[PDB]
Amino acid sequence: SKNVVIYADGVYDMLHLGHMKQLEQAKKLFENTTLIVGVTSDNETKLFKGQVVQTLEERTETLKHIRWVDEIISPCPWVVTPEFLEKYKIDYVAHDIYAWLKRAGKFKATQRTEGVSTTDLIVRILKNYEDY
Amino acid sequence: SKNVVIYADGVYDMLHLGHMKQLEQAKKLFENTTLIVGVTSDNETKLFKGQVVQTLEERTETLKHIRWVDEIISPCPWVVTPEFLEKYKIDYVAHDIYAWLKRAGKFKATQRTEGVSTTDLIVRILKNYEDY
Repeated sequence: SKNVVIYADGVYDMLHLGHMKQLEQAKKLFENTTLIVGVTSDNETKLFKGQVVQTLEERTETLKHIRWVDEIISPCPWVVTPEFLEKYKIDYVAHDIYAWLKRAGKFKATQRTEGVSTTDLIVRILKNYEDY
Repeated sequence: SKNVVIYADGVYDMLHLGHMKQLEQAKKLFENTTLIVGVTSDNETKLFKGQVVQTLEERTETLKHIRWVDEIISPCPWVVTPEFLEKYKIDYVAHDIYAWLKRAGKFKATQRTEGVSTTDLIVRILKNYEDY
């Protein structure tokens, strides 16, 4: 069957197994896909979500090494709009309000895997060190 | 031209842009390659190199998401030997003594990128916090 275009977006700061599992599950929504990934800009993330460690350039250069990623939009828009889907010919949006997306049948949800973040790893490192 | 088999190995703890740049450069040594990656076992790393954060299973599950990786040997042997190259039909070994490898024309060196590690990121996080 013919090729389906998928779009996911996020910050992808300090990329870990949780991000990649999501990207993987987006990519495999259908047997034949193109996964476009959008990366949020520095100023906008800092304004609405909060603190970002790596720059756009870093966060993007890392995402390029994930096999599931076919295309990166960098920076992506912070609000996805119907015009934006029309331009890049996007069939579905993988996320986890964004209500117009469902009404149009273009919403596919994916899951987060907790406990595999990069911060969690640092926590484990620290627990080599008894408090007393 | 025909397909060349490449083998790189390491610990791949807390995988970052430095690891992936090396893997990328291994993969692109020739126009047509298969990159096999070997991941060192927990007990052996702890015995000879030192402290490992993530287990083999974690370190391997992460490496699977890198597009340049065609095959993973997990766990790999800690000493690569001529027999091991014969078994998996390995043409070159990407590393950075291992002297027999050069004498046989099977040594190709790759470079590390400093300053992009996962520990370095945590250092940057901490520098939001003045000492006084």
